[PDB]
Amino acid sequence: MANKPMQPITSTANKIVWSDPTRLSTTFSASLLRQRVKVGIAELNNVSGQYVSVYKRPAPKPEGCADACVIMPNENQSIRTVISGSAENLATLKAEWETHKRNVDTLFASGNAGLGFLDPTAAIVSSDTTA
Amino acid sequence: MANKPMQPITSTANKIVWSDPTRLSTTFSASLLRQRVKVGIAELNNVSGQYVSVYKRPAPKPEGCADACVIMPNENQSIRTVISGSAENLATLKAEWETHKRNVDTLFASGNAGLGFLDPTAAIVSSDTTA
Repeated sequence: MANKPMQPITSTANKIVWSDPTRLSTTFSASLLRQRVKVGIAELNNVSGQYVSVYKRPAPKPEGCADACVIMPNENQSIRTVISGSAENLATLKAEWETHKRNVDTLFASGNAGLGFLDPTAAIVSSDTTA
Repeated sequence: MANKPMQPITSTANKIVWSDPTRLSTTFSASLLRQRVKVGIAELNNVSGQYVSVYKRPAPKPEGCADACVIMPNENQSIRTVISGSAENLATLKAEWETHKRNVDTLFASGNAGLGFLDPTAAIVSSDTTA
């Protein structure tokens, strides 16, 4: 009852879907997506990575008749993240890791998604650049 | 020389692109993308959020002739993340925040993007569910 590890449900490749029985109830897979190598004449390997996960949580009560009176609520969420780029990606990733977490952390603390809008004081900061 | 804050270049709406002069020199445009309501008969507000980023860092020094001579390299990265879902999203996000960080943190520590492939020991864990 501490960690919430997920397990696959029939799959064997670079695109395997994972899910839990009663942990998160989520289900999805994550694979790499190499493409869009714009601006890259000089020899430079191309790296990328895509990960998507869905979260579903329907009402507890059972089903019934949906005609006169029926109330069967359900939750539906989806998260998609993709990152691609030349070899330099391995470097931008480390910086983007703490940057994508801070930029989104400050946007939720200053802005409000409940209205699909943000404030003019969107002061976002990045991890770093060098020492 | 501590924080790397970003600023807009020219915009005024829910979709504005920010960047820095020398800090990161990368363009980032955030915008709310509401869609795909899916199973959601019961009254439940719809929330979402999409964020796009574009990293660019070309080799130093000026340009020259690109025919019988050698050209300078250039780095190019891109990060796209989007999340949508009913009101439950507000709660799911909190959990997905630490989950998307650990799931991706363990995938990079166990797997290798350099080969666009991962290992069979992809033991990913989620934040939590309840107490």
